[PDB]
Amino acid sequence: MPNFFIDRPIFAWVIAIIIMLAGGLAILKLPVAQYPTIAPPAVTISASYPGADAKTVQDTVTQVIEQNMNGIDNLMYMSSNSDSTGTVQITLTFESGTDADIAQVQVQNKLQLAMPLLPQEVQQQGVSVEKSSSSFLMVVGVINTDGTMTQEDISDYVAANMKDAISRTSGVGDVQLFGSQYAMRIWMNPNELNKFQLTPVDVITAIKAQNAQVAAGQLGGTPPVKGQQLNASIIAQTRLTSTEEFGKILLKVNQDGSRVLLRDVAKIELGGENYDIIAEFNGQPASGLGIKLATGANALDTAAAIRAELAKMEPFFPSGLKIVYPYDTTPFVKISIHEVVKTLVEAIILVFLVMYLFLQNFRATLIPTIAVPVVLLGTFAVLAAFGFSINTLTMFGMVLAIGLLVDDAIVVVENVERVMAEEGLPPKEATRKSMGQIQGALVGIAMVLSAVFVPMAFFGGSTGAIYRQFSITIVSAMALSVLVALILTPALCATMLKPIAKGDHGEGKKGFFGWFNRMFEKSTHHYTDSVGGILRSTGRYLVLYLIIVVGMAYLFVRLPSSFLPDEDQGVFMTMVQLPAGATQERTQKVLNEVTHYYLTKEKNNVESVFAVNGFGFAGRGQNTGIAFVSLKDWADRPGEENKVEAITMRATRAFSQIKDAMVFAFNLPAIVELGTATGFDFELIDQAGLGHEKLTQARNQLLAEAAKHPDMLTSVRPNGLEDTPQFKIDIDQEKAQALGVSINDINTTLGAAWGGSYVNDFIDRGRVKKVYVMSEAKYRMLPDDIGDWYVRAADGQMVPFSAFSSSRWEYGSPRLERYNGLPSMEILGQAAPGKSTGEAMELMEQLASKLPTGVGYDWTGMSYQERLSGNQAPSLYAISLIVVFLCLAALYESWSIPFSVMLVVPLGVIGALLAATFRGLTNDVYFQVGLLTTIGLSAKNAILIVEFAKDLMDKEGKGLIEATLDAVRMRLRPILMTSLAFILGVMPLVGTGVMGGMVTATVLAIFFVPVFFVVVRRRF
Amino acid sequence: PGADAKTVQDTVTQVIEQNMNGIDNLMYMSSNSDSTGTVQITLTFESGTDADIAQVQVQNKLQLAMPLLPQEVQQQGVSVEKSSSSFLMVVGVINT
Ligand SMILES: CC(=O)O[C@H]1C[C@@]2(C)[C@@H](C[C@@H](O)[C@H]3[C@@]4(C)CC[C@@H](O)[C@@H](C)[C@@H]4CC[C@@]32C)/C1=C(\CCC=C(C)C)C(=O)O
Ligand SMILES: CC(=O)O[C@H]1C[C@@]2(C)[C@@H](C[C@@H](O)[C@H]3[C@@]4(C)CC[C@@H](O)[C@@H](C)[C@@H]4CC[C@@]32C)/C1=C(\CCC=C(C)C)C(=O)O
Ligand SMILES: CC(=O)O[C@H]1C[C@@]2(C)[C@@H](C[C@@H](O)[C@H]3[C@@]4(C)CC[C@@H](O)[C@@H](C)[C@@H]4CC[C@@]32C)/C1=C(\CCC=C(C)C)C(=O)O
Ligand SMILES: CCCCCCCCCCCCO[C@@H]1O[C@H](CO)[C@@H](O[C@H]2O[C@H](CO)[C@@H](O)[C@H](O)[C@H]2O)[C@H](O)[C@H]1O
Ligand SMILES: CCCCCCCCCCCCO[C@@H]1O[C@H](CO)[C@@H](O[C@H]2O[C@H](CO)[C@@H](O)[C@H](O)[C@H]2O)[C@H](O)[C@H]1O
Ligand SMILES: CCCCCCCCCCCCCCCCCC
Ligand SMILES: CCCCCCCCCC
Repeated sequence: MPNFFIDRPIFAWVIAIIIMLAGGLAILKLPVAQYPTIAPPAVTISASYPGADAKTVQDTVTQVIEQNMNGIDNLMYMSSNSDSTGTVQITLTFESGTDADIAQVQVQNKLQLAMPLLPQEVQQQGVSVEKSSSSFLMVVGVINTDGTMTQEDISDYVAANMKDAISRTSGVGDVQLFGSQYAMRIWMNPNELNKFQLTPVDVITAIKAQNAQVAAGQLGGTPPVKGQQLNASIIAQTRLTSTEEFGKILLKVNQDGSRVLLRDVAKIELGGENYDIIAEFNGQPASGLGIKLATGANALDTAAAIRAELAKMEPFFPSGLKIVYPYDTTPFVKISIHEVVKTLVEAIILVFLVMYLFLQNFRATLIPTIAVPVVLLGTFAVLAAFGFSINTLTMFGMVLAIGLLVDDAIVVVENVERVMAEEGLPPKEATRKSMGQIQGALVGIAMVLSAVFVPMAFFGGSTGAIYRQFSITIVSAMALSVLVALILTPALCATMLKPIAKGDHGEGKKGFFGWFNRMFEKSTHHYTDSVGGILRSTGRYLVLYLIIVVGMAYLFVRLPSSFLPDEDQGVFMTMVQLPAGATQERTQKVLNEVTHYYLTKEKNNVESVFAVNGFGFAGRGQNTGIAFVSLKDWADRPGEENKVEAITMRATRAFSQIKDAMVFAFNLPAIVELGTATGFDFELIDQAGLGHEKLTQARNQLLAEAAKHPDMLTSVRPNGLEDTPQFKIDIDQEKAQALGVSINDINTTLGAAWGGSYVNDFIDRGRVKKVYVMSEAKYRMLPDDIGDWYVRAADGQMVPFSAFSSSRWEYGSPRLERYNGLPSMEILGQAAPGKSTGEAMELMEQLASKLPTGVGYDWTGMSYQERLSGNQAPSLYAISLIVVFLCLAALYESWSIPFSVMLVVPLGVIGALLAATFRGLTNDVYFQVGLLTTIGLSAKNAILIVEFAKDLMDKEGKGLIEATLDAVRMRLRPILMTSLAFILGVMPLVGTGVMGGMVTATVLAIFFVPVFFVVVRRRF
Repeated sequence: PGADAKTVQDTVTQVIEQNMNGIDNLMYMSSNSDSTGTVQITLTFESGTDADIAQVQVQNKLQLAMPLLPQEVQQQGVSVEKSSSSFLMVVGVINT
């Protein structure tokens, strides 16, 4: 085939132009984001029940919906929370590979049929269903600095004038408002209600009657009295639009014609739907939007358009209203794309320098400059053809792929110039010569390298999704580089290289290159002499080979092993937890001192503190909170002591002296869709209707046994909230019936005054908003306020709650978890230092076996995933080596010669093993794929050397040691050229020994490869 | 039920429209709100788009506004189906 395109250089140009046009169109059409979708599809059902405790939520909503989640396909597990905020969430997690559209429609369709089974208040509130496994592109914060707008005002403005514009923006997929818009709040007064013999039932009845829309009909509608001239709609009532009109709602006409209006027994003002969250941004009132990138979109274009539209809106923007961007993922996208172009142009500069230093002509330095960008552009086409996006994983894969594409380029040009200098052939006849020498090895290298990278793409779940990005990027760039090296570079050498006289090695030219040429020739003969000597004492170097492979196994096992470490992202969280019964004000004081710490003692690192009151990591409530701390870029806080790893520990130790609170700073994960991957996620399950307290006791027994094993388990804790005092109030049914009081009036008065009640909607400047009734705060704080509410009896007399109720304190759970339909408790932990998380998990299974009867367990989250990927590892690694061996045996026509190459490649890997040792790197997926790339690259060196060795023995009938020496002589310059390009490339990143490790990664190959070729063919 | 076109728009059409964002292959969106109290929101998709997946995605995005819609409407039923705009034929029936 290369013969074909050398006689047809313009056909090959046509093919390279097609590849460039496809790659350009691919870059224009290609989606771009930080990470691809790795998390398995998760659909979350959310509902609200105002005034409700955790078990009313569970006993009327959660269990009912969970019982109707049948018939849905491809479900892995379902978990759900019911807390004392009236909030329930049910997350159904599906198998990786299942259509998230079909998954969500099936879930909501079952929920729809279950809706008539829910309480009438829950149906009124409405039930939402979202895809929860997608994460935010950025978070636009909207804060007020002049101290004139409350958070309710900011969020109302953002919904009215910002949100829908942001959603209509191109690329935006979903926008979530971090707050509630205005709501017509009715703050009743029990003393005024009692003064007029009124209850909240009357207030609600009047509101439903006077703030209603009423559909009459038509004036002169069909069927008419024919003769009729006019047809017109009849409109009776419509909604209200003002607080003033709500104040004039007539509740009662006194019998002397006097009016009792709603304003006379309640305060009326625009407020929030919800008052349990308090969001601040550096101590200022705050709100914002969480924006999600749409499907097939460009995060760079979308973020620009978002800041563009936010940039515009100033002709409408109120006083003190500022936009801030506490969280944004597109900087990391831009960094990973920039490092691809930085590596590409630095690659062509260095290969230009090295090609010229060895070959002393400019026309040879053009063939790599053309060939490399062609295949880099083709990779984008192949990525687009298969549905992949430009992300940090594929861009990492392209950066690693560049090193192999330049070696493919250098090998082909160098061998044709060696054939011209050794044999004195014209460029055309000599290029036929040279690819006839290397074409089979080139194809075999393609098979070998996909045998390395392809099999790891077949992990399941999250692990496979990450490996797929590297695999297709590297295998694509490798396969097209081979196709280009058999099509494009043959024609370019045959068409562009000058002839060379036989024997002209440039020893006779002058200046610097004359000195270099015979310096290199002298070293070339030194090298062949030394390898010739090594081939007499091969037992000695076989022993040295094993001395160094146990040395590599040692420093490899010693490295920290973490699949996806939580690197410094520029944002971290700090969790806040106060005791049972703690009020919102007490939480705010703690958060106030938390931001005061961050903005003073970490002045030079912290840029923003986004404090959230009422919402915790492990569970919501008045005694929970979390602060999102965003830091300045990596430049303006140099040194490792100013990274998140040390800031969090300084923050945690400083926060240990906080009285009456439990504060903890920690790093958010690299892939927030997954959450850590550090440790395990554990589910304790009531399998036999045991009850809450029994399950709590078992969890305590499990936690105690875990703490007794610090050599294996670290920080084993529940991911939930502990039981708290609650106010139990009993209605005497007999006393109620004897006084003529209905139970519905009693419960409606209690739940409306104290819990609040959603009545109906109204229209505020053309936007539909809700109407809530509730008591004033001062009349619904403490138990003695219960006796200030009166209820009307059938005889008209007003009775107070004290006459027919009794109260006591008891304990109950503010948060009830469920797993797969049964009551559960989520436990978190990680393995002790040095130990694997697999051992920690099997210790937990042991300790769980002796829990009380009727208590099961299960693994959820990414512990489910690691169980999956761990059972796949050995077969995948086994198939990789099996097919590698098979293709090499196909290349060399030998069941034995593959062992020569397979046994030498773990030597190039240790040029990076010590670099991780001196810098302090971690063994992760990024380091592992990098190890494979080095293994493949060094595997290309030995494959060519052994190919030339065998060809010389088979074609020319040369001796074994003669052919081996001739082979390593013909291959020394290209190996040192490629390695020289690499060492000069990483030198600007510089600790001298890291470069000195790469050099012996090369010197080990050039000596040991001939050793293994001779040792293997002797023994077989 | 019977509401004027202004109420229907402010309490149903706008709510459904504000959540019809970011859907695959959506070209444009038209809607009318009638004196009868009825809404039709027609979402039009790029040619070649699978219509059944399109209907699926519309129902999934409609769920985000399903809670916010009024009392009467959420229970009375919200149809979401593929649609045509033209008549293929008119079959007529007379009595002779
Ligand atoms: C000057 C230079 O070094 O390269 C510049 C030039 C640059 C390579 C740009 C990255 C990206 O726009 C590039 C694209 C793919 C964008 C438009 C496409 O049609 C390509 C034909 C075009 C090639 C050049 C260009 C315009 C650069 C960047 C990166 C800035 C953008 C990101 C996402 C990191 C850079 O400044 O490094
Ligand atoms: C010209 C050339 O080929 O060097 C390129 C190629 C380069 C040496 C890269 C630095 C680094 O990734 C390199 C390592 C050592 C990283 C992982 C290792 O296991 C090696 C298998 C790998 C070899 C090639 C690679 C990918 C280069 C750089 C440095 C810029 C890269 C980053 C991430 C800032 C360059 O020159 O710009
Ligand atoms: C994790 C992984 O990738 O397996 C790697 C790791 C791998 C099993 C290697 C095949 C072979 O050398 C392996 C042996 C047993 C080779 C003999 C000894 O020296 C061992 C100390 C060495 C340990 C692992 C190693 C180095 C791999 C291959 C096949 C590589 C073959 C070619 C031609 C590149 C692979 O990439 O699949
Ligand atoms: C579904 C099947 C997938 C199998 C993949 C397995 C990988 C196989 C890699 C094989 C790569 C090419 O394999 C190789 O092709 C070249 C083509 O000149 C042959 O070449 C052989 O004959 C020609 C002339 O007749 C000589 O110039 C050449 O030096 C000699 O080795 C080799 O005999 C063969 O081993
Ligand atoms: C030329 C380029 C190279 C071509 C490379 C082709 C790669 C082909 C990859 C096939 C992927 C399937 O790999 C398949 O994984 C499953 C796990 O789910 C393995 O099954 C394994 O895991 C199960 C759990 O499921 C374990 O209980 C058990 O130890 C084992 O049987 C199968 O034995 C294996 O066949
Ligand atoms: C061989 C080089 C390959 C480079 C690939 C770059 C891919 C980027 C494609 C999207 C470009 C988006 C531009 C963002 C504009 C920001 C305006 C401030
Ligand atoms: C023997 C001639 C082969 C020609 C192949 C042309 C198509 C190459 C596409 C990559």
